[PDB]
Amino acid sequence: SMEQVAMELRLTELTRLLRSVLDQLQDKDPARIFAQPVSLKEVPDYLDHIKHPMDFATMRKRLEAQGYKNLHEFEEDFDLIIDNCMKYNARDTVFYRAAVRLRDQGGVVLRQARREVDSIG
Repeated sequence: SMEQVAMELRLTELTRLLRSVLDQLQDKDPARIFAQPVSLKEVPDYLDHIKHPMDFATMRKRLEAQGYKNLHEFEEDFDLIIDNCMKYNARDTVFYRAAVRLRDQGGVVLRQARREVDSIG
């Protein structure tokens, strides 16, 4: 149907906007602390601590299969990145501090992305 096509076009345009949002958020992590999944080889107990692991590469895989239906979904995954890190790692660590900075800086980007996703529908 033409309706299904139009919905697909909206999903594709969301996907384009989210790809740019993701690049901007990832630039707020120049150390690349959140680039890849936490390794179970190097933190074998990780899944006893954190129930839903997340990282930028896993987000990117989901994005390229057009797997985010809305911004809410994508923000949930970004928040998991930050929130997981702040629970697993102590306050006095390079990891925790990197999450705080990503949260603070990413907040700016997400504030306007919410307006762009509303605004362009």
